[PDB]
Amino acid sequence: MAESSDKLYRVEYAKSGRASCKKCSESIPKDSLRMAIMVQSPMFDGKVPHWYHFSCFWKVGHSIRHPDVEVDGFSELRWDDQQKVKKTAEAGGVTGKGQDGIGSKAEKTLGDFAAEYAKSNRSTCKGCMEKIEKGQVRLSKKMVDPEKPQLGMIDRWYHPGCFVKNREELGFRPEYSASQLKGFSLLATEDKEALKKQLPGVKSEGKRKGDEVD
DNA sequence: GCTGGCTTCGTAAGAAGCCAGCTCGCGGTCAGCTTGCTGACCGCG
Ligand SMILES: [Zn+2]
Ligand SMILES: [Zn+2]
Repeated sequence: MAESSDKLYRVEYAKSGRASCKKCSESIPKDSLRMAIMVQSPMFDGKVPHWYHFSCFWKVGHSIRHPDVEVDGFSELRWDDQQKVKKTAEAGGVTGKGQDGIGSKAEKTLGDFAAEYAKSNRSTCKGCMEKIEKGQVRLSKKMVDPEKPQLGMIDRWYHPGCFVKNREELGFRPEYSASQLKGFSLLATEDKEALKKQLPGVKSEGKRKGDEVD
């Protein structure tokens, strides 16, 4: 297949009703909208799809920021299904709400970058290969392994200093700030300040960006 | 790559081709009956 064969996810109307959802185990009815995470098979050239009912796919941990470019078959879905996948992708769970806005939904947290206190002491900073001690603050750049596709986005941990040294190769653009790391809000104020200090991004204050109202 | 369910061909009886589906392993932190060791959730990649 020329092109259109490297995407990590696929969406389409069930070609049959024999596929079983990898999350709830129930069968996926033919013609129903289903999604799958593509995986390379070591037994033969070709990728095996792990299918899930549309809703189950998001309850396992799979995440997509831009469906049009990350999910194969997206452009061939009916318009309403293209909007449903686009909105579901934006919604990152978390019981939120709304009241006054202009565009639709809003994103303010990276899905491939996280910050948290080491849940244990067997992890290892992938920048200096030194072990991270339990309790120590660590950062990570989510990445998928072609050898372990069933895992999906796995965290690649680093010490905050080591992470900043490789910000470019890790894809941490200069416009991103520490407040965008997944898990930032759960850090003590002291820990949050240290991060904002090394990853400032644009600015810490907020004056305006289009209108004039303090 | 293999399985399997079924559509296509056949004078009929049974046979074949083919679209569609298809998967964590390991280590050990922190506990517990078993008397000196064992158990396993859950963190890691
Ligand atoms: Zn399901
Ligand atoms: Zn390090």
